[PDB]
Amino acid sequence: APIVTCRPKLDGREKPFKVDVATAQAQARKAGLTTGKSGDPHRYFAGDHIRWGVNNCDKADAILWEYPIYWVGKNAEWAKDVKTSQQKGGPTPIRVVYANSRGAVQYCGVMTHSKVDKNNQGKEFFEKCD
Repeated sequence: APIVTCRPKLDGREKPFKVDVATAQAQARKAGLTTGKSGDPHRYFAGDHIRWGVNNCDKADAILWEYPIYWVGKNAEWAKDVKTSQQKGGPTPIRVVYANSRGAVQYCGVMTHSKVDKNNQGKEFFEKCD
């Protein structure tokens, strides 16, 4: 089943964050490894101490990427030429991560914050989803 759920922290307990692989690879491939119109997608660099259980992404001086998405509960989608500020749909801590694969995306995985009170703000690192 491509349908999964992140392991973010609400108020001390880990809660399953609605996240489908289908959309995850769709948003990553859709956004591609090219940004500049607005701000998204963004270049990911070894910083969140993430490995994604992969040798390619595990790399330190590698070239990854990150893009926002709307889970099932949301009723919108992220645009191309729309920054997080202009974005109307709503805030989303969950971002799809993918390697540059020399001009390709391998949906390395989707990450999220560990501080989702109500507005899914997030302060801690970006824990990978499962």
